[PDB]
Amino acid sequence: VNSLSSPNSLFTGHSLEVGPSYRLIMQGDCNFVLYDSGKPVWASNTGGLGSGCRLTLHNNGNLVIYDQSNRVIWQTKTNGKEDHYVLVLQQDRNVVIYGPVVWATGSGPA
Amino acid sequence: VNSLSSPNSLFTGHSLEVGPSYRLIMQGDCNFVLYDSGKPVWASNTGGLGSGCRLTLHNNGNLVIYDQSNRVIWQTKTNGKEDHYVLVLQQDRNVVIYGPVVWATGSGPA
Ligand SMILES: OC[C@H]1O[C@H](O[C@@H]2[C@H](O)[C@@H](O)O[C@H](CO)[C@H]2O)[C@@H](O)[C@@H](O)[C@@H]1O
Ligand SMILES: OC[C@H]1O[C@H](O[C@@H]2[C@H](O)[C@@H](O)O[C@H](CO)[C@H]2O)[C@@H](O)[C@@H](O)[C@@H]1O
Repeated sequence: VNSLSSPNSLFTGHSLEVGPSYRLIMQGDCNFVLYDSGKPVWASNTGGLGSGCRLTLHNNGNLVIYDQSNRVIWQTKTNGKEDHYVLVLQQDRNVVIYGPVVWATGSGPA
Repeated sequence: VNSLSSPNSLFTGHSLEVGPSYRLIMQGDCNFVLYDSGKPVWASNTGGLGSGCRLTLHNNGNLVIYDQSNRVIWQTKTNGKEDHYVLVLQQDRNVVIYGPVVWATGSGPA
């Protein structure tokens, strides 16, 4: 999967991936990093600032990293209209937050 | 991959997938269908209306299916602000168009 929809989280050790070289991972050392064939090309630069951290995209568009103590250690500060948003690791290697909802099939949640 | 970012297209026979059971495919018979473990649960209902068809998400948020003759055979008619949008097959099985851009790492296009 290469997307994370609000208000869900990407937990410790989990990643968004776009084969065969792109991996955006919420690391166990709290750093949120994008690797291109093993080389880090973007990151929140929060390594060592915690453990058991998670990445959460909120229903207002704000992206945040919480540590084990459930505290904020990094955020995009993009507080907009209450709706639904999505974070996407794209095939062009860009990582983007899109929203609000424009249209939906309604085939889910199911 | 389970997303399509504007202004790109999903060409004939190609799909967005969220393992292990969700498959959203632009079929060779021009129908755009979402299958859950082989069972169709949503579709544009455009089968038989063309061949060599493609699904395109525009930079204004409109989602369209063009036939081989490059004509419109189905669309969401969601014409909004000029920016960038994304179509996503979610793990909760919903298919959603999100936009405009809220934030981006700028790690792409690369
Ligand atoms: O509409 C797109 C939206 O659908 C699902 O969210 C639900 C809808 O917003 C609506 O049915 O209200 C529900 C809460 O009562 C809400 O969960 C999800 O698939 C969501 O991700 C999607 O953006
Ligand atoms: O900003 C998010 C956006 O980035 C990339 O699109 C580019 C930007 O809009 C900006 O750099 O202008 C470019 C055209 O001059 C445009 O391509 C893509 O990654 C896009 O999908 C993403 O939404």
